[PDB]
Amino acid sequence: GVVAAAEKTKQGGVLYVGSKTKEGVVHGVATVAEKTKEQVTNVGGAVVTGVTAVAQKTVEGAGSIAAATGFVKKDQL
Amino acid sequence: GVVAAAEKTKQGGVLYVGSKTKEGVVHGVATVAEKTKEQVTNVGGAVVTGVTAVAQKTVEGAGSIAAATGFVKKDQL
Amino acid sequence: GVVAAAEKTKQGGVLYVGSKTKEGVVHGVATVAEKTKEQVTNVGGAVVTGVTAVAQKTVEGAGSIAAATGFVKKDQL
Amino acid sequence: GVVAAAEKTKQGGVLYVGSKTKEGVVHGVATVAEKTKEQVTNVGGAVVTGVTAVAQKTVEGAGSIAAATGFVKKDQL
Amino acid sequence: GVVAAAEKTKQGGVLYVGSKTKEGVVHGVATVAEKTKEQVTNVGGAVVTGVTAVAQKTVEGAGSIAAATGFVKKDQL
Repeated sequence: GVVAAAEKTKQGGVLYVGSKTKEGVVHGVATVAEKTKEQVTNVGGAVVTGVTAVAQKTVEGAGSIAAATGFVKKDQL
Repeated sequence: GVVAAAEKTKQGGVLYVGSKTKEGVVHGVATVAEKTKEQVTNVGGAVVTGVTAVAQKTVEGAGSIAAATGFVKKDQL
Repeated sequence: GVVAAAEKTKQGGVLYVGSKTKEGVVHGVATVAEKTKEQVTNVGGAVVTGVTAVAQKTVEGAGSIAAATGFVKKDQL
Repeated sequence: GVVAAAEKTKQGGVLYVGSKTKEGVVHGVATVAEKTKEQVTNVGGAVVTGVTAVAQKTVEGAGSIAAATGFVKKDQL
Repeated sequence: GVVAAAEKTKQGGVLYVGSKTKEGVVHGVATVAEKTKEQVTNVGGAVVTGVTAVAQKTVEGAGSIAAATGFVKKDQL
């Protein structure tokens, strides 16, 4: 009887300026794994099998990497 | 009887300026693993199988890495 | 009867300026593991299988790494 | 009958300027492990299987690492 | 009958300037482990299986490491 849940129940001269804002938001990620089988053999690389939630407002810079999941970087400068 | 939950129940001359704001927010990540089997063999790399939640407002800089999950960096400068 | 929960119940001339703000916030991460089996063999790399919650307002600097989960860095300068 | 919970119940001329703020905040991380089995063999690397909560307002500096979970650094300068 | 809980119940011309602030705060981390089995063999690396909560307002410095959980540093300068 497995379950994952994210709920927002709401049973029942104002001025808003630049308010009630959502910028770079992750909301409500539900994940279930039941009776799964994984075998990972990794030599020198990247393996991601889980849950990744990234929320960013601002990332700035030349040659930057903002969000990287399962990433191999082998550059030659 | 496994369960993960994140709930926001709300049973029942204002001025907002730049208020009630969400910038770089992760909210409500529910994850269940029941009767799973994992085998990981890792030689010199990166393996991520869990839950990763990253919330950032601002990341600044040349050649920066803001959020990295399962990341191999082998550069030559 | 396993359970993880994060709840915000609320049964029942103001001026806001830059207030009630959320910047770089992780909120409500619920995780359940029941009757799981993990085998990890790691030689010289990185393995992450748990729960990681990172909340940052500001990270600044050239060549910086803000949030890194399961990360192998083998650069040559 | 295992349970982890984080609850905020609230049964029942003001001026806010830059107030009621959340900057770099982790809030409400609930985790349950029941009848799990882990085997870790680690030679010279990093393995993280637990719960990590990091909350930072400001991290500044070139070549800095703000939040690192399961991290192998073998650079050559 | 295992349980971990963190609760904030609240049954029932002001001026705020830069007040009621949360900067670099970890709040409400509940963790339960029941009938788990762990075997760790570690040779020369880092293994973290527990609960880590880090809350920092400011970390400053070139080449600094603010928060490190399960970290192997073997640099050559």
